[PDB]
This record gives sequence, C-alpha cells and structure tokens, in this order.
Amino acid sequence: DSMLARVVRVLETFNVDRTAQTASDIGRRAALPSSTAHRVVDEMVLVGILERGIDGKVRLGMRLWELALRGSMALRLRQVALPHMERVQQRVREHTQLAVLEHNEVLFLERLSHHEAVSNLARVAGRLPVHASSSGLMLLAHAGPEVREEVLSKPLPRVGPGTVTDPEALRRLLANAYRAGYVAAPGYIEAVATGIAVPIRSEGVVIAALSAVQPLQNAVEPTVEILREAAVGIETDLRAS
Amino acid sequence: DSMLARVVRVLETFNVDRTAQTASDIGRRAALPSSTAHRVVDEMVLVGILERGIDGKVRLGMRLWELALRGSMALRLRQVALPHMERVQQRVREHTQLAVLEHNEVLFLERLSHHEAVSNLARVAGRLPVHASSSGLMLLAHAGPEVREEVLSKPLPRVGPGTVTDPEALRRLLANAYRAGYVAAPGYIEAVATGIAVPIRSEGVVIAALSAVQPLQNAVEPTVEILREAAVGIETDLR
Repeated sequence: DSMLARVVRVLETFNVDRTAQTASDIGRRAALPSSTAHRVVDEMVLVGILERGIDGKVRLGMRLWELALRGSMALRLRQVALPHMERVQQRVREHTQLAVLEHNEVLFLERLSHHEAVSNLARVAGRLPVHASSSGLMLLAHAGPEVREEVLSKPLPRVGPGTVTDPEALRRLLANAYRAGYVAAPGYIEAVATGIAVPIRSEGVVIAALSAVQPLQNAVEPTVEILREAAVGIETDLRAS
Repeated sequence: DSMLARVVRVLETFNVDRTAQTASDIGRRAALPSSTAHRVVDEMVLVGILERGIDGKVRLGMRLWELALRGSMALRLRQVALPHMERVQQRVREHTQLAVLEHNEVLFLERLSHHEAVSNLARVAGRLPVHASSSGLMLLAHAGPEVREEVLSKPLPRVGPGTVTDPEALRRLLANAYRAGYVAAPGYIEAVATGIAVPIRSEGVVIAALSAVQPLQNAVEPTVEILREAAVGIETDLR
C-alpha cells in the first residue's frame, strides 16, 4: 500500500518481452484499483520514471534508464568488459555475453549478437536458470558450499533437451568446471545451441561469467581459447581500474 | 515533497562519476532533512532500488538496473544499433555514439571508443547541451518548431571555442542539417574535436542521432558517408 511498494510493482509489470502497456493493464497486473493505478502511473509519468509514447501507451522512461545506469556497478563492469567482448564477437560471430548471480538465478549484464546468429534466450537485464546455463554452472562452481547446496536442493526444471536436473550429476559437472576453467552445455537451454562459459576474477574471487552461445554443431575448443584470452584481458583491466 | 519526488531526488544524487554515497551525502545533495534522507534511503535499500554495501555506503541497486533496462526502448534501440556502430568503429577508429533528446539536453544511450582516440565528453547515460553538440543539432532539426524555439529561448552557453549561441544562426544550422541529412560541429564541444551526426528514423520519425567524434583536423566527408551507411542498416533492422 506504500507509494514505493506500488511504484516497484508497476515497474515489475514491464519485462524483457513487454515494453508497452495501457495504464489499465498496469493496474490489473500490479493488482492496483483502476483509480489508484492511473494516479500512480500519472505521477511516475510526470517525474519521467515512465513515458507515454505517440501511440498513448506507457513505457519504462528514458529518465529511469539514465538514473538507474549512470555510474552503476552494472555499467562500470560492462565498460571494463565490453572492449574484450567485442574482440571475442569479431572472431566467433555468434553471441558473447556477461552474467552474474542474482538471488540464485543468472542475470545478464551484456549481450553482443551477430546478425544471423543461432537462437539465444539470454537477454540483457533478463535471467536464465543457474543449473541449466553454462553461465550459471560456471558461477555456481565458484559459489560457496551453502549456495551450491541451496540451488541444488530446489526443483530443477528441464529447460532444453540436454538439461541435467540430477543433483549428483550437477555436483560432478561443477567439479569438472572448477578444474577445467570452462564449462560447455550442449543443448541445456535450446536444442540448437551450446553455451560456453569461463570465469572472470577480481581480487582472487569469481565475480562474473563470460560466455559464448553458438550452434551446438560448432567446434567448442576454438571458442574456449577465445573466451579464456578475453577473460585474461578483462582481469588485467579490472586490476588497472 | 511526496515520497516519489523524494525517491527521484535521491536517485538524482548519483551520477556518471558518483557510484557510492553516505545517506548524509544523499540528504545534502537532494536538499532533504537528515531524518527524511535516512528514512527514504533505508526504504529504497529495503526494496532493492539502492544497495548498502559491506563498507556501509549506498549504491544504485542491481534490482533498479534490471527493472529500468529490461524491454526498455533505450536497450532495444541500442541492441539494434550496436552491430552497425561496431562497423563504424572498425572503419573510423575514433568514437561512435547514439543519442536521444531528453528534456532539452542530449542523452547518450551508447558510446564506442578506440584506445587513445580524441578527447570525448559524451558519457553513457550522461548528457551534453543540445545547441553545442552535432547530436543535439541533428535531433533539434527534426523536433519541430515548438521544441526548437523552446530550446532557443533558454540560455545558450559557450561550451567549446566553436559553440554557436545565436538563435538565428542556430535556426539556419538546423535548416542546413535537415536538408543535408548530417551536421558537423567543428570545435563546438572541445577545441580538439568535431562531432558529426546523422538521424535514425523509426516509422518515418527521427528517434535518435548516430554520431562520430573525431579530431577536428580530420576529413568530415568520409565519416559522413560511413555514418549514413550505418543509419540505413539500423533503419532496415528497425523495419
């Protein structure tokens, strides 16, 4: 019922696949009374958190984008990583992405895509499951015993045809990934794709996963070597900043 | 004075070169009383809009970043533009950036920079004046007379040694820009640099400026041709 709580619920009705809503539809999805929903949306429009387009629909505001991103930890990490990720992207010509753990899910901070690339379900400011993605497996492999036990104790849905949902197999995959310095996950998210992930370290701690998404049929090792090179470059720049 | 206005005033204390603050820093910068400042910040931390780190300092939250960007027009336009911008970067090797008008200033959605390139004052999620930037002039040229005369009514400070601050000169620069499909601004922001901007259309409306920043002494026309080609590709993809 507090204004802040209602404002967060309005923001939560938007998503990766939902850019434009009527203020009525916002009220329904946010469980606000119609009268209240228009008042909250109108106030949020006036301060620029939301915008009305020329089509009259409500969208996340440029002003919100600006205030949320400027000087943010997400932007600072993205700026250090991006030059190296572009060099990966030049060579592999599929997808290059950067992910962190956020409340036991994968959150993507960056995604570069080539024009006719394989399908890719990772979205900037979107999520995928920890157990099912190369990014998640690499991050979970470097998380604490507590976090490993916590994620592996929850119901693990099948995402793609290759998803491993057995806790015992997952522990062994995490062990392999820990030793190898990479994990490939053929078809764990989609039938068409392999995700390949390496760790990004800062002050001896894994803070992110750098990955490629490429066709499942493509060679893994050449992409592993490109990702490892890029990772060293990012770790060098993190040290220097 | 409302909670929402106070929340936005707290968010406005952060900036392109200010990541971490104390709640007392925030209260001072947002002109909030101490008791109010501490209460609004704590509530913003509780819902994850801000995060309180190990060191006790307050930062913009990962949850705010996620809610602000996902499916956003800023992110969607940047994702369509980026491969075309990267290809401009490969050919020009200076700066390639993407901008929109935001309440009588230029807001940069993206900037790609080559190592050791000319000085560039454009920052991602940062701003520059409309009248003084190639991006601002190209956007104002397409924003209609009402918005245009609104901008030309406000102060027009000198930024760079080449800044044009006369309304009538600016009207004529905008008309030239409109017909040319590009504007170059030699020394309008800094003595070392020329900004070069072209428009990006979506559904027949200019929605953004694609621009290069390069040394002032460099050839303008080759960069214009590369920027025009990139804009056509972005517009093709937007269709």
